[PDB]
Amino acid sequence: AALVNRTTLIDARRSEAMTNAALEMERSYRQYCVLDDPTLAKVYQSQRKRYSEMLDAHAGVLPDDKLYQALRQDLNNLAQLQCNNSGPDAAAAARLEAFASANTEMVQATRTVVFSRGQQLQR
Repeated sequence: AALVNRTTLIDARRSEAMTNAALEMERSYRQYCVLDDPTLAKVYQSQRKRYSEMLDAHAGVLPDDKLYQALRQDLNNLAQLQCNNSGPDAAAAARLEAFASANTEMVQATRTVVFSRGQQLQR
């Protein structure tokens, strides 16, 4: 119980931190385009790196790698900040949408696994 609760808390918290970093990525990406603020380029990259490091630390929580591979593919294609008419350009907006969806799928798969730990045991 003490062991399952520690791994549950840590893995649940990591999934939440990944959502937070994904939110901050999109926020920085959009604000870079809206405000044309060159100082946000390094802020965005710091959040993308933060997300990537979490994703690597999260490897092994899931029983297969498909959801990781989708997110790694999206991260690999999210390096540049590309804007059109004071927002992300069309292709960038689509990349952000696919990345947010891949993150959601990974988070929900994580929470499914984590919260099923110990589920068969006497209550």
